Amino acid sequence: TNLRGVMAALLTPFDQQQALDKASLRRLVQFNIQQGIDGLYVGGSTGEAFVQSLSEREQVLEIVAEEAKGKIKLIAHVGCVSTAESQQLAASAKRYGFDAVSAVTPFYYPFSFEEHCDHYRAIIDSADGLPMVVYNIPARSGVKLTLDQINTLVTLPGVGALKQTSGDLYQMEQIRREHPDLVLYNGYDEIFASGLLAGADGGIGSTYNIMGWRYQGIVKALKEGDIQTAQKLQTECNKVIDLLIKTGVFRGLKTVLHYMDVVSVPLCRKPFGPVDEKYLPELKALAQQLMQE
Amino acid sequence: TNLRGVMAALLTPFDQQQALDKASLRRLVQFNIQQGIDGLYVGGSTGEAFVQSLSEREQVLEIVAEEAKGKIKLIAHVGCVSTAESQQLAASAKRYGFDAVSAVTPFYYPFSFEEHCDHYRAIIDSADGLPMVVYNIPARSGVKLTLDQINTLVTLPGVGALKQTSGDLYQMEQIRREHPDLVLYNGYDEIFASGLLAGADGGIGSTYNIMGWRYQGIVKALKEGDIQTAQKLQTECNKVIDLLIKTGVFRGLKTVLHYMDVVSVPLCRKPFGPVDEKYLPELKALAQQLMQERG
Amino acid sequence: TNLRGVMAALLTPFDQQQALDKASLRRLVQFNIQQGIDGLYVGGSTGEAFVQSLSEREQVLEIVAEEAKGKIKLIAHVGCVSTAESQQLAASAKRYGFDAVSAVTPFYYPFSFEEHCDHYRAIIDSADGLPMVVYNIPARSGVKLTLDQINTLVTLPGVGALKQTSGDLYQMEQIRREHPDLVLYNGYDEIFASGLLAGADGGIGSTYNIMGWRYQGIVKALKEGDIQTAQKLQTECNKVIDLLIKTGVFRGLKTVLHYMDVVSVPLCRKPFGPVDEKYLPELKALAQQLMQERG
Amino acid sequence: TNLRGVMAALLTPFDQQQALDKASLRRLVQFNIQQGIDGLYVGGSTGEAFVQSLSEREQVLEIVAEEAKGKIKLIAHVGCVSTAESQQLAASAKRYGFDAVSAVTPFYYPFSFEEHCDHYRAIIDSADGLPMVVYNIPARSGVKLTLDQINTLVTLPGVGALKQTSGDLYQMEQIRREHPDLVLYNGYDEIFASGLLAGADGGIGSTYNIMGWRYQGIVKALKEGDIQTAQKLQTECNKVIDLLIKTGVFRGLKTVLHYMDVVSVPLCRKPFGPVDEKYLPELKALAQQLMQERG
Repeated sequence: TNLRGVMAALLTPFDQQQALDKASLRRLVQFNIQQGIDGLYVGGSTGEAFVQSLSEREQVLEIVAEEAKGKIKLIAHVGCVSTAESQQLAASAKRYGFDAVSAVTPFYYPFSFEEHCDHYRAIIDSADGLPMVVYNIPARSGVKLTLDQINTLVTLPGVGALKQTSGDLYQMEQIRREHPDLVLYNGYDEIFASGLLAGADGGIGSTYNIMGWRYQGIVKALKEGDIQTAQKLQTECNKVIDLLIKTGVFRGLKTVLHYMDVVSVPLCRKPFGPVDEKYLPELKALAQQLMQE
Repeated sequence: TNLRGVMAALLTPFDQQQALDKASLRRLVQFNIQQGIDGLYVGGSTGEAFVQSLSEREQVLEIVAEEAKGKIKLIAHVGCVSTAESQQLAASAKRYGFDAVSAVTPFYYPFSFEEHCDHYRAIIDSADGLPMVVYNIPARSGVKLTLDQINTLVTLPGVGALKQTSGDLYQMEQIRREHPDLVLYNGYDEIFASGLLAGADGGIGSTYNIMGWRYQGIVKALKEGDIQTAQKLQTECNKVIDLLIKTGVFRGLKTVLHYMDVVSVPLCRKPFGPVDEKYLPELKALAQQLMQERG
Repeated sequence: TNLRGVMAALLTPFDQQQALDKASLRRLVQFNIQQGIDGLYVGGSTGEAFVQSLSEREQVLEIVAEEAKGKIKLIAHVGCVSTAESQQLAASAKRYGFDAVSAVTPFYYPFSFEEHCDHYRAIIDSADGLPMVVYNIPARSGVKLTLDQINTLVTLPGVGALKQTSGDLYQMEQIRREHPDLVLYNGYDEIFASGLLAGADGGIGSTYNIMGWRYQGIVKALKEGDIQTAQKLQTECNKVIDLLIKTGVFRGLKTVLHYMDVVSVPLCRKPFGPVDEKYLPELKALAQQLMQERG
Repeated sequence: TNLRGVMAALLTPFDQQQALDKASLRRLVQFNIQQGIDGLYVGGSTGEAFVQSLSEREQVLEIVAEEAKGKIKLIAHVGCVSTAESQQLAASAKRYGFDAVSAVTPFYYPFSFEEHCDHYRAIIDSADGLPMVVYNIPARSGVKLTLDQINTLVTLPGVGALKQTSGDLYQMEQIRREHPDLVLYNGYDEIFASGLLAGADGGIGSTYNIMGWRYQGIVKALKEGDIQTAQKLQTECNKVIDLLIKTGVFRGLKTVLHYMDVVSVPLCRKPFGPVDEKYLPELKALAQQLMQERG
C-alpha cells in the first residue's frame, strides 16, 4: 500500500511499423524488475501516451500488469485532456490490478483550477479505490499551479501522492513542510539527489529504465549520510542525461535498451525522428558500461 | 480552389451525455452557410478536437461534408500530436470531399523544426492533393516559430495557406511581404481589422459562428476605405469577445447559439465546466442583439 | 496643450569618447523639427537614458529645450527605477519648459501595483503642472500591467497620456474603448498603421528620427480612407525596421543619421558595440533613399 | 585569496530622509562580521544599488572597506547597465582594497553575448587585479544565458567565480562538472542545501544578514554527512523566507535588523513602500528568536 520509492516511467517499445512491440515491452518490464526498481509508472509522458490511442494505452497497461502484478508497484498514468477518456483508462487500470492511477494536469486548453479539481475528482471516482498520483509538469503542460492550488489538489479525497516534475526546490520543500506524510516523487532525474534533500521521498523518471539502481543508490546514500556517494551517482546520472538530451530522450533511452538486447527496434512514433546516427557510438558505449554495472 | 476568405472555426455540439449532437451540428453548419460565411474550418481547436477520438473527429468531418460540400469551402483540421493519426484524418478528409486540410504544429512533446516539417510533409502526402493550411498558434501549442521557419513551412510543396493565430502584426506584415500570393488567415478575432491592414487576406475564427457577417463587413469596409465602419465593427466584435473571455469562449459561443435556436445543449466536454448562471442573461441578450443585426 | 501626434523618441548622439556630442544633438533636434515632427520624447529608452547619469540626462533635457521649446511639443522622459531620481528629473523638466513628463514603469525590482501608482503620483507632484505620460513597455520592463491596472494609471490625477509600447492590439482597442479622450501613443513602429486602426491616435518611436514623414503620411492616409497608401508606407517602414533590427536599432539609426550629415559619430555607449561593417552598404543606401524621398 | 564561502549580500541602511545612514551601515557590517560570515558582497541587488547614484555606491564601498578590510572577504558589486559606470566603480573597489568585484549581466537593453563578454573584459581591466565574480540572475535581469555561454564567461581571463542566482540545479551541477575548481555561489537562499549538494561551494544571499550562522551550519552539517541537521536548518531558513517574501524581502530584513538594534531606520528607498504594519509582530518575534539563538 506504500507508494514511496523509485519508480521507472516506462517507455513503450514499437516495432518497425510503429505498432506496439509486445515482446520488447515484456522484456523491458522484466529488465526493470531485475534492476531492483520499486515499481513502474505506465502510460505517462515517457510512454509516449500522447501519440497512442486509448485502446493502445489499455493494451500496454494490460500487458504490464500481466508481467509485473504482484512483483513491484504499478501506477497507471491515465491522463488525457478529456476527463471521459481519462476515466475510461482509470477504470481499466482498476480492472487490470494496478496499485494506483495518475493524471497529468489536462493541457492545451486553459481550464480553471476548479475544473482541474473536478477532472481529478472524476478520475478518482472511476479509479474505484485506487489512490491518485497528481502529476504536475509545468514545462510540458503549460499549467502553472501555485503552492496553494497544489495544497488543495494533494488533499483531495483519494489522492495519495504528488509527482512533482518541477525544478523549483523551494516549492519541493514547502510542499514537504505542509504535508509531512505525503508521498512526494521528484520528477526531474537530473536533480534527484537535490530533490530528495529538499523533501521528495522518491522519484519517477524516464532514465530509471536504463540505470534505476543508480537512483536507488542515491536514496540509500542520503539515508546513510554518504553525501559523496550521492553526489557521485548524481553526477554519473547527469553525464548520461546530458547525452540523452542531445540525442532526444525517449529515442536515446530506447537505443541504449536496444544495445542492451531489450528493445528490438528503438524508434519513437512520428513526428519523433530517429536518433542522429552520429550519436550511436556514444549510446552503444553507454549501454556497454551500464551492462557491466 | 480559392481559399481566401472569412471561414468560421466550427464548434462541435455535444449533448448532456457528452456525445456528439449530430442534429445540432447540422443546424450549425446550415446557420453558418446562411450567414454568408466563405467556408468552415472543421475539427480545429474550436471544434474541441483535442477532447475527441479520431472516429469522433471523422464522423464530424463526414457530416459537415455531407451538409456543405460544394456550397462553401471546407477545410479539415486533421492535426494530432501523432503523425499517423493526422494522416488518417487527412485521408478521411480527402475521401469526404474537403477542399483542404490543416494541422496545428504538433504539441506537448518538443519537436525539432525538421520534425515539424516532416510531419506536415507526411500529412500532405496523405491529403492526396488537398492543399495544406499550416496552423500557427504559439499561445496554445507552445511552439515558437521564427519568421524563417514559417517561410520554410509555407513554401513546402502542397502548402497553400497559413492560419496565423498570433497577435504579432509585425510578423503578419513580414509574411505578406515575403509571400505576396500566400493565403494568410488572421487567427485572433479581436484584432481582425488590424490583422487585415497588416497583410492578412482573410481569417478563421471561433466567433464567426455567431457574427461572421460583422467580419465580412470589416473586409468590405476596408476594401472601400471606410475606416470608421471597420473600426466600429471591430469594437462591437471586441465587446462580444470581452464577454466570451469572461464566460469561457467555446461554451459562451454555444450558449449564444443555443439562444439563437441552433444548438440544443451548449455544453463543452469535460474538463470544461458549464457556463456560470450569472452570465446567461447577458448571453441571451447578446443572442437577441445579434439576431436583430441580420434583418 | 494638445499632446496628440507623431513624436520622435530622440536619440542621444555621443562623440568618439562616448561623451554627449552637443553639436550633433542640436543638429538632430533641428533635423526632426525640419521633418515636420509634432514633438520629441526626450531621454527615453531610445535616448540611452539608462546608460546615462542623472546630470547627463538633465543636460540633454536642457539642450533640447533650448533648441525646440515653443516650436514643437516636448515630452521629458524622467523615469528611473528610483522615485527620488525621477522627481529630480521631473522638476528639471518643469524648469526647462517642457510640455509634459513621462516615466517608464520602475523596473528590475518587483514592485506592487500600489507602489507603481505612488511612484507616478510622486513624479506628478514634482512635475508640478506638466501632465504625465505613463510609459508601458512590458517587453523591456518585465512589468506586465493588466488592463484594469492600466485603467487606474491613466485615470490618476495629472496623467494626460499613455505610451503603449505593446504589440497587443486587442488591449490597444480596449484602452481606447474605456477612455475615448485619452492621448494614446502607439509605441511599436512596426505596427503603427495597425495600432492607429486599433485606436491609438499618435505614436512615439525611435525610427521617426530618420523617416518621421512616413508615419505622418500613414496618419494622413488613414484619416482620408486611403488604405493602400497607409499599407505601402507601413511596408516601407518595416523594410527599414527589418534592417535596423539586424544592425542593432539605435546604432543603425545613428548610422543612417551620420550619412544624412546630422550625427558626427554614430556610436552608442558601451556595452552596445559598433555596427557590423557588413551592414554599412545597406545603411548608406537607405540614407540616400530617404534623402531622395523629400525632393 | 580564497573566495569560497558564505557571503552576505549586504543591505544598504537609509535614514529617515532616505539618505545613506552611514552609522547603521557600519553597525550592520560589524553585525555580519560577528555572526561568522565569510565575507560581504557589497552594492548588489540586495544593497539597493539600482536606486543609488554612483557616488552613493562608492560611499558605501568606502565605508564597508573601512569597517571590514582584512577582517572578512569583500566583494564589490560594481555592475551598472553602462560599462563606463561599472568601470568607475571597479576602479573605486580597487582603491578601497576590496578582494574582488562583481557585475550583474547588463540589463534592460538587449545586448549580444559578445557585448556581455566585452562588458566583463572592460570591468576586469578597470578592476586592476581584483578577480571578477560573474553575476547570473535570469529572473531579475531577463538575460537568459546558455550553459555554453556561461562556460565562456567563467573562463574569461580575470574571472574567479560565478554567483549563480538560478534555481536550476541541473545547470548548477553541469557548471561544477565542467569547472571543478570554480568558486560557485548558490544565489537562492531558499535552496541553499540543495544547491550545495548539486555543486555550489558557497553562497551569496540577502537573508544571511539576519541568520548567516544558519547557512554556515548547513555547510558544516553537509560536510559532516549530517543530512538531518542540514534539512532542519534549511527548513528553518525557508520558514523565514516564506515570511520575508510576504513582507517584501529587503524591507522585511531591514525591519528585523531594526528590532535587533542593528539598523536605525528600516526603510527601503522609494518606490519600495514600508512594511505593512500587520507583519511587524511576526518580524519582531522573528528578531527575538534570532537574538535568542545567539545566546
